[PDB]
Order: sequence, then C-alpha cells, then structure tokens
Amino acid sequence: VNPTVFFDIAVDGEPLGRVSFELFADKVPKTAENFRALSTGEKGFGYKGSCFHRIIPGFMCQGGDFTRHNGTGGKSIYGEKFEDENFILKHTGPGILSMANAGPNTNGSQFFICTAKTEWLDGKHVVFGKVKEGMNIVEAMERFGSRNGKTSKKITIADCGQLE
Repeated sequence: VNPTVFFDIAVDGEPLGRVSFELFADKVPKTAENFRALSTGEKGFGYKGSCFHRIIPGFMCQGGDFTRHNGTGGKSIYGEKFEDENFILKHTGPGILSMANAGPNTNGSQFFICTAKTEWLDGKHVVFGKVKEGMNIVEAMERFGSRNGKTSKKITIADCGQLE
C-alpha cells in the first residue's frame, strides 16, 4: 500500500540510472504525500528537471529545490511550509530519505538521501522513505560531490513519477 516513486538521474545531461523509493505513508502520510505529489507533478509543479545541489560524500545527497536550484527555495503542495509530522522513523543508515528544513515545522520540498548512518539528525528531520532499488546509482551520484557540497557535474532529475 505504501507508494513507490522513481527518479531518473542524469549527469551533465547524460543518463545515469533510476532510483526508486518506498514512501512510508503508513507512518508519515502528510510527508509521504507531499513527496509523492511533487514526484508525479500532478499539482503543476514538482521535482522533474530539478537538481541535487548539495552532495557531501559519506554523508548525504540533497535535492528538491525546484524553484531556486541552490537550497534557498522549494515549496510544498500545501501552499506553505508544513509541520514536522512525527519523528517515529530514525536515520539508521544509507538510503534513508528525510526532509530538509530550516528549523522546526519548516518542511517544503527539499529532501536528502543518506549515504551513511546520521543519528545526530534524529528528532530534527522527518524520515519518510527509503531507497528501494538503485542505491548503486546514489553511490555513483555521491562521487560527484565534494567536501563543501559543491557538485563537479550537474546532477539532475531527468524524469520522475509513481511506480506500480
């Protein structure tokens, strides 16, 4: 019953591969629905064509700023930034999908994929999904990042949507 969504990743415009996600709608329905709807584009805006603007190897890949492309933008499907739904799920290792934010109850569209256990984020960022297939593609993405997060190649979501 939990939705599955996919991202088709490109690097400087060349296809890299697909990464799918299980979205934990049974535990965090409002947060999972936000990400699902942005991935299908069914509200008229969303992730398709956006970039991963901050990649720090051994740490995480951050994306979802489809409005300013640099970490300062993005917006939810709810017309404003929304609340931290709960912190039931923890940052337990690589593949965890979590919401970026600018402090309590400031969720928009930005998210990150963990590439290591990041337990210091527990209780600060809402975990809402996990990579299902294509962890190897996130590992290939990670190699284009750097210590300060700048990417050495443009990493874009060439296509995205809902699976099954």
